[PDB]
Formats: sequence, C-alpha cells, structure tokens
Amino acid sequence: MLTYGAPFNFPRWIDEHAHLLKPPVGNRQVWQDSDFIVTVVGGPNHRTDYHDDPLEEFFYQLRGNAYLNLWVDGRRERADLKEGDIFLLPPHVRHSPQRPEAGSACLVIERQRPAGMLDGFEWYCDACGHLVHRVEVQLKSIVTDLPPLFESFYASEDKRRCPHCGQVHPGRAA
Ligand SMILES: [Fe+2]
Ligand SMILES: [Fe+2]
Repeated sequence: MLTYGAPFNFPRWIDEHAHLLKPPVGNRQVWQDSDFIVTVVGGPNHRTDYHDDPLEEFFYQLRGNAYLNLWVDGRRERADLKEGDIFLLPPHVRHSPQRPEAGSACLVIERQRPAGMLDGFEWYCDACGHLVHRVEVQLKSIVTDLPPLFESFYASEDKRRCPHCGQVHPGRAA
C-alpha cells in the first residue's frame, strides 16, 4: 500500500509547519522510516560545524536564500543557495550550511546510511585552517544522535583546541 500516504500540497505543508521551521527546532522531516530522507530546513541558523556525508545531498531552496561554506580542492569556498536554486552535493564534500533568513525553506533530500557507512562532523581552526576535531557517527536519527555531539564539542576546550596552532575554537558561534 501507500506506506507514506497520499500526495499533498507542499506549500501548504510548509506553511502549516512554519512554527517548526525556525529556532529552536529549525527543520522538519516530511516522511518517517523511508529510504529517502526528505527534510525542509528553515531559519535563521548559523553554525560552525562541517558535515562529511558519505552519500549525496540534494538541495532545492524553495523560499529565501542560504549558503553553504565548503572545502573544495583544499580551499574555503562558498556555494550560494539563492531562492529557486537547486544543487547536488557529491559525497564527502565538507559543508557548513548557513541560513540567515527567517521564513526561508529549503528542500533537502538524502539517503538512509547503511550500517557501517558513517557520517563525519568536524570543525576547523579560524586561525590556521587545520582540522580541530572530528566525530564519526552512525546516523540513525538526527534528533538524538546529533545535538549531543555538537554540545560535547562546545563544552570541551580540549576538543576545541587546535593541534596545529593551539588556538581554542569559539564553539557554537564564530
Ligand atoms: Fe549535510
Ligand atoms: Fe590552528
């Protein structure tokens, strides 16, 4: 049967979930227990962590504008997600999404990761660019598997300390 239910109007769904598409929640997954992880991400939200996804990520910036801070070819780059833009991110490209605008909405589509295929989350030194800390996770649920990871980095000067220049990373806000 239709495990994930009947078709429904997407703009209306987004409107009805507007209260979840802003802090502190910020995002909302559309269907549960599906292979395709379909999420709408709102704003505002700024962050310092970079994601290393072992699979591809599809973006369609439906409302408002956002941007991804990236590492490409060993250098810091920015991919703008202007309203109306689509984008396909290859596996393992490190990315830190920034969503400055309230009322923005981005469709993000990913795949469930098989057992053994791990996600990485990491931070880089603002002073010398060296990797400061990386955690790998078997990502089953973003809601329980991810916030403690971030929280543990912010709470530890050891985790935040650059091994190259010794600068302590700011933590939650750059
Ligand atoms: Fe990601
Ligand atoms: Fe450093």
